[PDB]
Amino acid sequence: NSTTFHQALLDPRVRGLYFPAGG
Repeated sequence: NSTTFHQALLDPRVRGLYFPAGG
């Protein structure tokens, strides 16, 4: 699961602070 990865972008739910919907 790429979600179990991104969990941790700096910590297990840094994820939600960090997918800007405009790449």
